[PDB]
Amino acid sequence: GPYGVSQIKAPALHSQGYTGSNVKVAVIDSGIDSSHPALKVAGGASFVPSETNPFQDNNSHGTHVAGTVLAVAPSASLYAVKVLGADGSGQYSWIINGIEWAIANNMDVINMSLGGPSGSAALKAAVDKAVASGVVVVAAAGNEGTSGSSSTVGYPGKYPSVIAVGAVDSSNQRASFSSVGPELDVMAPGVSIWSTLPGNKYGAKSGTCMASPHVAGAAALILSKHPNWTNTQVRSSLENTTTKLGDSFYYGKGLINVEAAAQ
Repeated sequence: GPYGVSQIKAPALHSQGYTGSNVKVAVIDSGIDSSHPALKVAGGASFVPSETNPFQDNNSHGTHVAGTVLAVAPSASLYAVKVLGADGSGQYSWIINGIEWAIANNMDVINMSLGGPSGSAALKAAVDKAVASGVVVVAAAGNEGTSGSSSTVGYPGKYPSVIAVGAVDSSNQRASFSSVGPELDVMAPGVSIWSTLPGNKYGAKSGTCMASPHVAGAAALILSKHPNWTNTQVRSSLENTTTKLGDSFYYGKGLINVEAAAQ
């Protein structure tokens, strides 16, 4: 539908009947507005102390990311894992509570369109465990841009177990804001991404947070075709079938091509 879906080659899978059905996707974000007619939410949970309903998105971020997931994998079972409050901020403990929940609740795919500048042993443990537990863990690389020769990939994106997604525009050009570094895995569209907003609205947002769900969505599609594939297999297929862009420090492996990754 949106340009970014066609750019990742998603509609080729849709046309074959691969739409991410029976795939459990965890959007660990600001919740998802379950009242949106374009959205279907299967479940979830809130870990934000003062915002108990995961189905209420007081920010818009979670709804918008959710919408991008569903746009790529329309049949995926979306779970609102509410870890960010209305301000789009969340404490690490809520974020890790939400990854813990995602593992316990047998989420196939974790999308984290969130990043912090520092890690924790608890953050790496939770990410590691989900991976070890067979979950495809997808996070935005960050919106840090370039910083001399240093890595600007945030956490959890910086951990080897996490797929760190950078943003490209529609021209396959890296977005100036896209965090860079050796931990960058893949690129997805992330500039002016049109998606669902709370209250039956649509709007565009830019950010690696936007590129992340296209990869989560892509992971769901792959799993819908090859349910037998391990998270490691989905990972390798997405990184090895990329359209090669510039240097890996700026583009990772390049742009995801789900049609190529799905074999």
